[PDB]
Amino acid sequence: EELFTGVVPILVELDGDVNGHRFSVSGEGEGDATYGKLTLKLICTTGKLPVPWPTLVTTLVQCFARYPDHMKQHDFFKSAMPEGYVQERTIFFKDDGNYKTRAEVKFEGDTLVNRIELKGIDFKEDGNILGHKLEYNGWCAHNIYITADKQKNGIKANFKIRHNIEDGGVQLADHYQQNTPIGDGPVLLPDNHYLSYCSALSKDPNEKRDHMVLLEFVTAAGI
Repeated sequence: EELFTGVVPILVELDGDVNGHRFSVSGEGEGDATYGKLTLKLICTTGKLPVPWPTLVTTLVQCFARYPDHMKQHDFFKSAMPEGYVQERTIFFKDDGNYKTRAEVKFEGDTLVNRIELKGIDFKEDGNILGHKLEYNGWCAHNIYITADKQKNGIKANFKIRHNIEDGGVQLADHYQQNTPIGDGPVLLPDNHYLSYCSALSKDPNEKRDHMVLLEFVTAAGI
């Protein structure tokens, strides 16, 4: 909570497996919650990424959302720290397979760490995902609605991501998310609100490995 008043270093580690095609992603960057901003460089450490980068954006630290002063009491993400939280999602790609993910987001020393496992199943081998037919593209801007889940002492959200297909359509990725604290210390359970997200992608022209530069700008609102 007081842990996020300056610039905090980030490590991200993902182990994945989609229809038996395995991969790893290693990331580093910085979060600055005062300005609701995140900067990440993400590298596929196993060579070629077998899914499109934009399908992993949401998976690859909502504790860096700017909650304005008048809504600080509704910030579940920071309040669970330093022990952290588990973030789980299922992502259903319309007419194709799904991902399930489990992440732990917590401090390890001074570094905020997001460690993730992802399993994907029932993908078509020449679908939009395993066939790499999605444009390289984040989303700016859109809202994600957060609600308390009092029974699990956490939060929930569901939202749609729209991936542009090379030909001209859209591939829908329907997200269902739950977050639960890792510790047993008291957490802030929020009233209904939303996060406004602007995400943008780039490439580092000096990096030869398969990678993504991810920038996010996030502000809470709605109370």
